[PDB]
Amino acid sequence: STGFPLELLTRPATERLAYFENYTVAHPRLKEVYEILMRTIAEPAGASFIFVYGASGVGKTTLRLRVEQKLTELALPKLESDRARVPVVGIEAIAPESRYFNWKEYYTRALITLEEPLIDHKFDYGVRGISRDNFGKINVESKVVAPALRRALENALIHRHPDVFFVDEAQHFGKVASGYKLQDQLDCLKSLANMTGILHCLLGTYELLTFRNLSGQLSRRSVDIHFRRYCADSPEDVQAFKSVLLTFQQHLPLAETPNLVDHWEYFYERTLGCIGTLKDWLKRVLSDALDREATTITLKDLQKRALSVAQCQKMFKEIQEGERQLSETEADVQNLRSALGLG
Amino acid sequence: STGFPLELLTRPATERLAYFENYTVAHPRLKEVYEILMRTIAEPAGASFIFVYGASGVGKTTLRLRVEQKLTELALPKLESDRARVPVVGIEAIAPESRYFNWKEYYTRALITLEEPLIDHKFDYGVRGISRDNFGKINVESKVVAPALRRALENALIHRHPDVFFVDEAQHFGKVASGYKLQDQLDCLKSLANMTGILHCLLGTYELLTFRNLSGQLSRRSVDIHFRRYCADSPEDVQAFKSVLLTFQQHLPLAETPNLVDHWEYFYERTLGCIGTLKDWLKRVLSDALDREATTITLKDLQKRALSVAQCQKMFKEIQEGERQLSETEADVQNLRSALGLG
Ligand SMILES: Nc1ncnc2c1ncn2[C@@H]1O[C@H](COP(=O)(O)OP(=O)(O)OP(=O)(O)O)[C@@H](O)[C@H]1O
Ligand SMILES: Nc1ncnc2c1ncn2[C@@H]1O[C@H](COP(=O)(O)OP(=O)(O)OP(=O)(O)O)[C@@H](O)[C@H]1O
Ligand SMILES: [Mg+2]
Ligand SMILES: [Mg+2]
Repeated sequence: STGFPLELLTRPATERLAYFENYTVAHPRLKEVYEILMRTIAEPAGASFIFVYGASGVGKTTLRLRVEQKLTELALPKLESDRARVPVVGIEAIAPESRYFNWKEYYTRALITLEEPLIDHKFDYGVRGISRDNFGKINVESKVVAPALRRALENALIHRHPDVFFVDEAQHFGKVASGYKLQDQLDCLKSLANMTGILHCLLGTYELLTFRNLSGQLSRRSVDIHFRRYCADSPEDVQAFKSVLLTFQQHLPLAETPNLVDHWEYFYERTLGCIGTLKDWLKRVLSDALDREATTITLKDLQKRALSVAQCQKMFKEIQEGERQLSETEADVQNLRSALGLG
Repeated sequence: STGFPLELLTRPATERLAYFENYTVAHPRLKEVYEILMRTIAEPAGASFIFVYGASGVGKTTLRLRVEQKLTELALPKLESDRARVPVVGIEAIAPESRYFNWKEYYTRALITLEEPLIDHKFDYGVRGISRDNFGKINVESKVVAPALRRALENALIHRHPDVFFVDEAQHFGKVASGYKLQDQLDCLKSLANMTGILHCLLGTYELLTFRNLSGQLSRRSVDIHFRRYCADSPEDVQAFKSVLLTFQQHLPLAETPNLVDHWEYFYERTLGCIGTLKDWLKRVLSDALDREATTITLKDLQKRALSVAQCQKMFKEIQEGERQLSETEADVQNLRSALGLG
């Protein structure tokens, strides 16, 4: 069967909700961005940054988790032979309590997450304020100044040498006091990625576009991957949206499978084409239905957990400007050729 | 009987006052918002923020207490089998002495409130400045830096795994000096919630409409719940108000029950729908009557301890403003249709 297994009906509601949460759908934009990101990670070729953009609601975190699991399963063989290796280190940024991004906390979080191997691996890292303990945890005292933590992290990254270093919600790097300090933050990240030779991938929303192009050097060592949303004007995106709606409808653990493609305009209105938002909506509706133990779904249940107009309006305002900034037309090529003299 | 038991008459005035105080009537808005919040926190589905909007008069605090007691009741059978878990934890935001909201005090109070289980559960928290003591209390040294407290609170939240984190009086987070500080405060809350995977429900007054819509990320990961007051235009609202008032009249531990529905216009004038205002007004009047051992109260008794006009109009100015912004009309729905192209 192409839908949910029928035997889930006898089993209670909790496992049905668990199955729907653990269920993941494949849609053309996700697979295209996934293959592009995997190709870029497989070899950076002098690149130190990947700026993956996309709306609030797209699949960026799920894409990151899928990439990490794929790379781990790819590397496990070589891990069976060569020890002291971590394939992927994936980290999320932290919004600071103060107005300036805390580099010390970023460095100590990197040390914490990066170094969780079997205790057999010992490296007595530089600076005397960082050491192991009786439980395998990494001990970082406040006495350790930030540059010392940077040096220790550089040593650890150089030895372990992960294939890619994920920085989720990278837009938190913009919390700075000086306007010009944005380029300084990006330069600090670039310098960290230079002497370590570790590919840094920056996962962020459209707020990350403030870092998109600063200085020629950062432009050279970065690639722009756009996790575009399924638009409404292009018919093919509409067909993809209807296909993913049907795929979701097939895997709804209900006694009766609801008809869902019919009300696709409402779904596009309240999700803007982002698959994550639609999955959230359907998860909420399914949870409500399973709580009521009703056979099937209705538009009513849909409206109860629907995103309100005001919050959905703000998202599209953010998305409209972000896509406008990231829009590359054939005309833009013409001025580039005209300026260079290739016209 | 549907009212107070008659045995309370023999008991002194203190016992009758206690019985009326611990009594909590139920009204359609209360039960509706309670069910909506229960279904929202039964599963968050990728949502990190709940914005319970309501005037200082409804019943936000008692709704929070009801939710905590309900979930505490629900989690007892699993607690008897599994230790090291807290069903629900919640605190109240602190208005800071200085200009800026103090994150250190917020973090330390959250850690204090969350970590009050039986003394068997030892998790040897991170940061050397956090530990237990001879009396079982959690001691927080002033030398502990704020990010260290944040990491310790994160580890405690992950290990204990609460169902929902309540932040009452959440409008206190707006004590900022920069326009963008207003936003990265909520960004810090969102980072704390994401990194722990814990839903954060924010109960606050209409001042929280400031935190309503900031950027697509916080617009998506938040669901707005409006604790609307019983207005005067809706006949159903008037009927519900009169039913609640009649239940209050029947539940007064008085020797002779007075007729309360007569001065419904006066009661709505001095309460404008807030059930809590009516409740504590009636508590005031009943206590004043019981002080003089009178068999009944009078209009002048209500007038003796009512709410003055100067304040009463002040909530109206705030309330009509918040209800104005929180008004979602069909015109806004069609505006999304035109902008997105689904018209
Ligand atoms: N293709 C997909 N199939 C199934 N579920 C998906 C898919 N894409 C996203 N989700 C759902 O989205 C949620 C994860 O968040 P998601 O990756 O969509 O966030 P994002 O909007 O890309 O990132 P951010 O948090 O930075 O805004 C989960 O509930 C997950 O089930
Ligand atoms: N439905 C209710 N039945 C009985 N008493 C109620 C009810 N709702 C509120 N109260 C009373 O209101 C008081 C608690 O304050 P309440 O939660 O109503 O205030 P609020 O203005 O909504 O919020 P806040 O605490 O932020 O000021 C208590 O005296 C409680 O008895
Ligand atoms: Mg995400
Ligand atoms: Mg209250």
